[PDB]
Amino acid sequence: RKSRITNYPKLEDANKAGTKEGYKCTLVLTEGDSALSLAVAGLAVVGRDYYGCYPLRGKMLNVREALKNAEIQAIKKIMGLQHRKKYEDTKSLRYGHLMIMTDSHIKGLIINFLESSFLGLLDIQGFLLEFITPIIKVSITKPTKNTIAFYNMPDYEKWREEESHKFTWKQKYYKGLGTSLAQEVREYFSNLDRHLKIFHSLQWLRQYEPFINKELILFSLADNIRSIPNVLDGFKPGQRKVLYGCFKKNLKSELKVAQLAPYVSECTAYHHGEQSLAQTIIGLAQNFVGSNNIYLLLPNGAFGTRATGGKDAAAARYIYTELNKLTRKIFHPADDPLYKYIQEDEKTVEPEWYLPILPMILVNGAEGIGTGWSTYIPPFNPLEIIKNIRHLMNDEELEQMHPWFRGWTGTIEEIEPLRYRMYGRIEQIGDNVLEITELPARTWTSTIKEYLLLGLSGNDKIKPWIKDMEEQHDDNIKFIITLSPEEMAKTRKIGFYERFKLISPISLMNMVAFDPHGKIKKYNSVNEILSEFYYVRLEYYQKRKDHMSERLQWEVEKYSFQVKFIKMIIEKELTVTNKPRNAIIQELENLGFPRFNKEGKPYYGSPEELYGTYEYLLGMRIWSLTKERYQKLLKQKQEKETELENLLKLSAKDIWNTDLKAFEVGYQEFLQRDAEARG
Amino acid sequence: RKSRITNYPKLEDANKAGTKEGYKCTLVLTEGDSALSLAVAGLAVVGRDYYGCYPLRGKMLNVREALKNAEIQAIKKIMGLQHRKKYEDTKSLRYGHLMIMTDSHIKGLIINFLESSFLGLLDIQGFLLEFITPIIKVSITKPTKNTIAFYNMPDYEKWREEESHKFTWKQKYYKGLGTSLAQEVREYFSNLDRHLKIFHSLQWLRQYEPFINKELILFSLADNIRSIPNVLDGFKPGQRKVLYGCFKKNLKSELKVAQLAPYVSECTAYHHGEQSLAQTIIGLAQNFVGSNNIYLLLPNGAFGTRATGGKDAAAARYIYTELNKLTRKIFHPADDPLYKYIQEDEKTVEPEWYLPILPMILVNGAEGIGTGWSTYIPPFNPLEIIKNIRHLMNDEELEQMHPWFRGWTGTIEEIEPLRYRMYGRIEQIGDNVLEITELPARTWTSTIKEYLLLGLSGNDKIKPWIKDMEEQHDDNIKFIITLSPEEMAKTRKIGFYERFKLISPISLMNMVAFDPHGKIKKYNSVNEILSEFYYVRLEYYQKRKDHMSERLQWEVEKYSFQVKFIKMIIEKELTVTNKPRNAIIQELENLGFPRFNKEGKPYYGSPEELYGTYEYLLGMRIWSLTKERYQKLLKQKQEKETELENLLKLSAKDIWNTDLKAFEVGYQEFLQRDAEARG
Repeated sequence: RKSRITNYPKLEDANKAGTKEGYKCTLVLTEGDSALSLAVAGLAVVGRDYYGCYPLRGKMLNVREALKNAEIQAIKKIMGLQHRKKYEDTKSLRYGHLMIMTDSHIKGLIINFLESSFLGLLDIQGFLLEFITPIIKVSITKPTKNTIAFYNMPDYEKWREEESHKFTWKQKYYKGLGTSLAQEVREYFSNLDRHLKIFHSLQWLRQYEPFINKELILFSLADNIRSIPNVLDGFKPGQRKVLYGCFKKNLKSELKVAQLAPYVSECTAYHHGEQSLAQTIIGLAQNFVGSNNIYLLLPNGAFGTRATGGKDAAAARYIYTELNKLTRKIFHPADDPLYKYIQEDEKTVEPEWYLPILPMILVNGAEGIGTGWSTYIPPFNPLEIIKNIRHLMNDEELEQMHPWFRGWTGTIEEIEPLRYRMYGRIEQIGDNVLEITELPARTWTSTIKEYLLLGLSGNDKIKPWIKDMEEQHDDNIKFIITLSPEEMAKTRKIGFYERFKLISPISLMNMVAFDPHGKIKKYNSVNEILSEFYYVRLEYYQKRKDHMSERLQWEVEKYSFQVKFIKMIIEKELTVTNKPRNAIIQELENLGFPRFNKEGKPYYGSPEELYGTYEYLLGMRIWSLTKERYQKLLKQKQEKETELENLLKLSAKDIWNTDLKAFEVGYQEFLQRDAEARG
Repeated sequence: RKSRITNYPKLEDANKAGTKEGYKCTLVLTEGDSALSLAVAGLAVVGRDYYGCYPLRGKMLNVREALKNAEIQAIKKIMGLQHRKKYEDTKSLRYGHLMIMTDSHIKGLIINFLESSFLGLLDIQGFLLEFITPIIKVSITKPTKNTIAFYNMPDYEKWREEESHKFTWKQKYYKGLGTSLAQEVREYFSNLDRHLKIFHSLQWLRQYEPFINKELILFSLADNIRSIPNVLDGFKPGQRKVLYGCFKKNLKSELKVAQLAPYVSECTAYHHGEQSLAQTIIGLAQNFVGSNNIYLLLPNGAFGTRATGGKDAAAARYIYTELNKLTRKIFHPADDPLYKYIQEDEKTVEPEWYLPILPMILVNGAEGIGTGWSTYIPPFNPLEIIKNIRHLMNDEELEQMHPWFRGWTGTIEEIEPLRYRMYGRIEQIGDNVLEITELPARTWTSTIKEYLLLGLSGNDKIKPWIKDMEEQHDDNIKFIITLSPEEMAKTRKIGFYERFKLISPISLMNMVAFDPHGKIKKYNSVNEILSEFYYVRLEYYQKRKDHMSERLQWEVEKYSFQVKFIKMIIEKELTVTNKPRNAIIQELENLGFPRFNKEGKPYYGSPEELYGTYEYLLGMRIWSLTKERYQKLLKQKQEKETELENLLKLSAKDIWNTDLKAFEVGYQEFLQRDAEARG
């Protein structure tokens, strides 16, 4: 019985407004010429059956101060709003929803009118609605490409934690500014129309109503920085932040991966565009064959198995993690004072890069996809890496290194430089019976079982070539496969390894990373990566020595003067008793006693933190004046002198090899402790 | 074309299983005789059209070790599972869902079979399903009674934070153990059937597959403990935990209410059955007329207005809060060492009760509903409360106190002891024009506007009695109402205050709380509450004095011996230089020097923490031996002696009144600073 509006010419009344289905219709109020064009653009998608359109305001010449009654009547007449009433349902109205488009102060005015005159209206579930432009857009690339949007930060944050691990994703450049606004509006009306269809069928419900190209390159830089790792530590800023957070917290005991995450995030200004923090933590701890050769963090829980490639990991809250006992032998703490900690918003964060004792980017390898750049570096044998480090220290030729996976047992062959073929293992254990005890390194068990099931119980357009298959996988791989004499013969012809997909390639033709200087580079060989790392590590071992010796020397002087001070008072050559402050400061200065600041640096001569104080002397306890204590001070002095001399006897390479040896011991232990855990 | 199962007699096949709608049907596998009865009980509710039932196992005589093939065939035949295949949809199956009832190790076996033979099955959205008994049940009492359940803790926690503030709720006694299991199963099938109806219509979706009466009284005790406040501080354990957390954190700056919450929760073992922590925080800070007479926490944001009674408060994350400058003058820190901090799981939490300088339960009042007990105590004038405290200190008669609200301006009258009538204010400002400038204390503006709108634009069964109404509410109330001469005359007959609902009662007949001993009590008068508080506060002021004097005395002795020690060395009566440790310890002991432990307690005589050490002497810096420093030590000693004497000159009441005076000053400031803020 369509109640018709005759007094408003500019109104394009929804065909079904004023009818029984009016509660399903939506009225779009527009402000400004451009908002009208957009409303219409959106309406071209959804139609005029359940959508009405009315220009509330046209163009404003005057200026905006922080509702004309004619506008109130328009809204009321069109909406069917009768009298001052407390609304509970929109069944007595011509339209069920109201949308406002502003091109942003008029929305408030309308809101005030509605609340002031019609109480329950704005409190009705999906009544009010507004056009919102998304802040973040994400490129989902695995399960399928589709650019899901997020209209406000929190929606992004929730998806990032509870959903990001299912899709291989990245953030795309999106301003949602000018020319693209037309399509943005269509997408809004398109999504909105879907929601209303289901909202009204169920009558569960989410709510809409609860350039300068420099920024393009600015986005491409950050993406590569997030995506490609640094050659020195093999880390991407995200992983580095996590490790830094672990070193920072001085963790002795384990923590839930859900617990450690907010700590790293608060402590390291972890960017929002980055991958999920928990996911980053789990990646660092994964210990199944195919993951980390050396996992810096310990997987105390289900961090993923070989079957799905860790995709079946438990939730962050259900899993615990701690630092691997070996990690601190790889990342030597004596190197910490040497690093350049990045300064962000008055807070010092993780280093530009860490400098492990052996190339971690070669140990565990790396993988990532950025904008214009991508990288893949397989894992290599740390034992062999150390051997090559020593070859460099001793001016000996480097030996070529080929990919190597911890706990793996197949075979890898070089077909040509930078190209390999990785094999699993399949042997005939009887007539027509072939058992598979190994698969290529990064081939997940699920992939092979499904291939076996497909050939066992043929699919459309491919007929059964396998007779019987049986899994007996304990912790190791073991597919017992039986074939028909005719198929067994065709397996010999096509090939046992090719037919059961036990061969996968490894390419070293895209080993990309950031050099020590931060400029992206493509390395043409593994030795090229090892050598670049070597010279920087060698340099920093000299830096470590120098940093340590300078301080030990300072301590030698401190103890020397402390012993002098005490001794002189003991033998009554110096008296402190009842002597004025300034008199003692001058007396100590005249005797040649240096001042010491907070960092322990001495300052000799006449003039704070720039000069220091005599606090190391007069600040000593009266206990120091006693016998045993004084003899103790003498022993500390002597031991400090010996400690310095012991250091000055060593070269940068002597210290490096000492660390290397300490690593070798811990690594053999890491290896047995790892084979024992998963076997 | 119903594919029929003929080889399984115990199967009660869903009528629509094996047809086109088989994907809609659900198969319920049962284990044990009791699980069969329950499945059937549930099926009596949902019907046999879309539900099938089959006894997988009957009864087990043997014992459970940590699938018979006959069972595998049964499941396959009935489900229509053909061959080893990777499933993606359940369109080729006889049933779309599978439910297991165990009376709990067989579910795993079935899961293994399904994953091992049919890949994508268990990964399909709503395929697998299981009967889960709820852990928590909540009694929603305002928007309407309904006992919403929660099957696992996290679901409860989310509702508690994001939804609990909309309904007046409490937890009910629920074991979901034996006799009630039958109904539990029906409720499950009933809810499950609703979900499946909507799940299949939309083909957005939540998933089911992602006594000793002492415990009844144990629950009633905890409820009353959570619901009724303690008479001494007027707090309920929840609010007390929050305040304690604020005192504990030593907060100087503000924090988001979302930020402060987890801090209080971790620091105070905040129970899950308690109210929302953020909500508790917002309640403590609300400063609109009708809320707190003295808000201990500051509302730096939208913490709720007078219009809806704070129900329109912003989200915890959007609002900040800090301690009120006056709070520490109410809760005096010198009283902290006196309290009995509750010990929970090796952690010390908030005190059994705090002891403010004036009765906070009278200042702000209290309200709560427990099991068998309920309480309501209106707010009273703190100025008058202090006057009565002083009357008690000076053995003078108490003056009666009547309800009083901060910033309110109506009138309250006693009709009889413990019964009042609170009035707003309505005056005639012209012919047929009555303006309302005040409403009863706890009457919210929304309630009056809607009453005005109802009588203005009459509802069914009540005709228009008001002519025109207009709100001009700035920060104060102001309803300008115009009537018809005939209605104006009937307003004089019925009454201006009665007709516009400007009268509301206040009852002091249910002023319940826990006494100082922790036993619930009903107070028959306000003076009864004030007096009970008084004697406990009076006592603790003597305790404070005694606690302070004992320590000051200890300091007097410490300084006395420190001055002696230094002086003796200065005048060469005592030498520490190069003298053995044991020789000095014995020499100090023989001279009568007491030992001092960590808490500063002295121990005289010959014998740890039980005895102490001479560390207060020999641990002094060499600086102490010098001139200015020694003269400083002499001044500290003298000042400490004077400090003790000054304290011993005061009585418990002298200290109390000193605090009272310090409060009066800060309170006048709180009052102006509050009227200035919201006006």
